[PDB]
Parts: sequence; structure tokens; C-alpha cells
Amino acid sequence: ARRLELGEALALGSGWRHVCHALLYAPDPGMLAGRIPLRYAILMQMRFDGRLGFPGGFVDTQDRSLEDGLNRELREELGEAAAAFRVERTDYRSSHVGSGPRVVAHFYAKRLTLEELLAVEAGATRAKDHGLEVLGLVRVPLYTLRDGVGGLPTFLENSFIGSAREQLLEALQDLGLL
Amino acid sequence: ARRLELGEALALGSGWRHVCHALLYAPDPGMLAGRIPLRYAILMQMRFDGRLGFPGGFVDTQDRSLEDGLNRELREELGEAAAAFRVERTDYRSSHVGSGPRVVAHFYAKRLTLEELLAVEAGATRAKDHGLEVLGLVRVPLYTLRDGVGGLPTFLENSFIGSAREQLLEALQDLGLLQ
Ligand code: NA
Repeated sequence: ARRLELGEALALGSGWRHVCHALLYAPDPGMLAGRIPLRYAILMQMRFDGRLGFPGGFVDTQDRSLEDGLNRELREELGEAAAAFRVERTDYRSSHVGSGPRVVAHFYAKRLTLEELLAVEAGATRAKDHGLEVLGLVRVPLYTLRDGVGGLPTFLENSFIGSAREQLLEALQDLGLL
Repeated sequence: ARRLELGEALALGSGWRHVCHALLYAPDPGMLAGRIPLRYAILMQMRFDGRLGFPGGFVDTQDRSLEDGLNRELREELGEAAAAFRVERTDYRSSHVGSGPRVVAHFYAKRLTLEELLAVEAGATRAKDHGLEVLGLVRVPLYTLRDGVGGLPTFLENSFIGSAREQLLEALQDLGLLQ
């Protein structure tokens, strides 16, 4: 893996492919078992290959920016509820270049209202990709249970796509969660 | 784990707790990328502990039977659309001594129409447990991708509760859901 400057990434040869994924989240006041604060509702997706990842996809020649790519792809995966907002350049977090495929993976985090995020959750089964490219959404448990293993640490033992695990860890550190 | 016949499992006494789970599935003629047959939609659930399991829960004092407990629990976990069908004794598959102090886990498999199963998925975010006890539904991918790893093999590498993994595989074999 290799962190790359955005300007650097945009200037990569025409050969390279770009993908954009977004962490959609909202403040959540709720309490699991009336005891353990949820803190935030964060969405991930089980992909057709059995790995957990974030919603998004490939930027294509038809797209004029990373962001039009992302939002276009977001609407496929999540359905019309995703068109209630737009992930923009101001939501951008990172670009990562692995080895293997010539792909740069850009990460975005978009804060929403709990209402908005819930509506995205509730409509995702009517999205184009549901039951095909996408197997279903999950929430990320931000809490660690009393045994120190259940909740977030066990969630992180699941199989993840690409940099999604790294991308999530980083975004939680930046939210003051650990 | 140690399989018990249903009559013996039921004969366990007083301090033993009973938990009931259902594999809900439906035929699906969909083709991934126009070429990989889905065969069936099968539901599992990301639990509050980050583990994948099947929907259901604990039978309580007020339930008349295992089946009443299971259907009640499914209504709580999945929401209203779970009440379009009823999981019966005919759907029962197995009982095992679970991981947990004195717990027997009963397992059921229930075939639905696709319409019924889509409706369980569509309503699931409004259920009582959603966002709390449960974190979200996912379909079990039954195919293996060209690389020989993506799909079912990789899915089987996720974190599972109790013996959910083993209940899935057995059910996949006995119900003839793979090729
Ligand atoms: Na419950």
C-alpha cells in the first residue's frame, strides 16, 4: 500500500483506473441494551464476493470528476435516497495506491443526519445492485463488549475488500473513537 | 457440536435455555453479471457482536412451543413481513448443545417465495431489533467466482456465531441448494 497526494493521483497517466468509496455516517444517540452508546451509524456493504466494503465504484470516461463518478456509482448501489445529498471534494479523505492492479482508491467520508442515513439504509434493497453486486448493508459496531472481543474487534475479523479495513480504522481514529 | 434428537433436547430441564434460529430462503433465477446463477436467496444477519448468524432468538416462559418462540422472535428481528409465513415443526432440522451456559440451539430451514423474501429484506430496517441487536441482513453467495475463492468460500471466512457456519453448510447439502 502507498498513500498518495490527491493532486499527484489526479495527474497519474490515463492508463490507471480510479475508484471512489464513501463512508456514510450519522450521529446516533441510541444505546445498545440501554447501556452501550452507539455513537454513530456507519454503513458498510457485503459485496458479491463475500467481502465487506464501502459503497462506491469505478470512475469511468463519461465522468468529468472523481465526485460525479462517485455519486453516479453511489446511486446505483444505494438507490434514490443517495440523491438526497452529494459527496463532494470537501468530503475527500485519502488516496491509496496498492501494487497489483493499476488502481488508485480514493476514500470519502460524508456526514449526514440520522434521518438521511436511515432513509439510505431503508431504500437500499430497491437499488439496482441489490441481490446482485451487493448482498446487503451492515452497520459497524463502534463499541467493544465486556469480553474485549465482541463488537468492533470481531467485526474487524470479517473479510474486507482492498483498503476498506484501513480506510475504516483511519476514519474512526479521526472521529475520536480510538 | 453434540447433536441431540429433539425429544431429548426438550427433556433437558429447567435451567436449560432454548434458542431457535431459521434459515429463510427462496428460489432466485437471477444471474450475477448475466452469467453466474444465484440459485437461491438465503438470509443471514450481522449481529450486534460483529458475527454473522441466522435470525431468531430465545424461547421464553410465555411461549407455548419452540415454533411460537421462533416466529415471535423472527417478527422482532425482521419486522412485519416475517408474519406472511409461519415456521413450523416440518421446517425443523436439528438441535445441538450450544456455546453458552446450558443452551440448546434448535435450527429450522423455511422455504419462501422470492416475493416473500424480498419483502422481509425491504422491511427489515423498521424491525424493533434493527440498529440494536441486529446490524443488517446479507445474502449468502452460493457461487464460486472464476478465481476459485470469491463468493461462498470467502463468505465462509467471516465471523460466525455459535455453530451457524455448520448449520448453513449442512442445510446447503441436505436441501440441495448448490451444484
Ligand atoms: Na430479540
